[PDB]
Amino acid sequence: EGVEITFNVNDYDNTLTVYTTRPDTFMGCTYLAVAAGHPLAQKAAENNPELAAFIDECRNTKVAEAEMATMEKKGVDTGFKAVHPLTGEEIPVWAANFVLMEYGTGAVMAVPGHDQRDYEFASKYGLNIKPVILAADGSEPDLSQQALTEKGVLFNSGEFNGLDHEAAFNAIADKLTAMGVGERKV
Ligand SMILES: CC[C@H](C)[C@H](N)C(=O)O
Repeated sequence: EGVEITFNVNDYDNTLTVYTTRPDTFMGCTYLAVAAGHPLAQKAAENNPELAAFIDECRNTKVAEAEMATMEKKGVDTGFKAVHPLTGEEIPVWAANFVLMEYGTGAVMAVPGHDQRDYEFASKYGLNIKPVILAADGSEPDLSQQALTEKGVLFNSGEFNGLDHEAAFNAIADKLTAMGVGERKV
């Protein structure tokens, strides 16, 4: 059980679509990461040589999902900005070597505040780390060294503040659904 979420991207004729099994974290999404072979990625490589080198480097490294906690994560700003449906604010789209096309939509929503891969990528590239889940003792999570991975009560998540994990999941899934931007998957 997960949700597909569809973002609008400024100066781009298509939409961006992500899949996540953690919609409860959605208010902590601070950027999007697309696979180097994603249509958005090449449309931006058109006016970007750095991206052209990266996409080529990537077309070489057949990265394996299972070898990923081992490989050096690498990525490049696509220049495109996506609009967070609930928040309305702008979030960078990056192209990353750890996102593949073969399985999924080829784009992931990232919450560095609460996914370890997301934290490590955002640390390296000075991307924003937003806390949205509270520590088990009900305090603010310590995000100075690593991501808080635990499931828990949302804060700093606007209307979804105070919901435990299973409530958050549904409340955010239902919102994005009713907004015609999200879709549950069995
Ligand atoms: C906290 C988990 C994060 C959001 C991860 N990128 C996912 O969407 O599965």
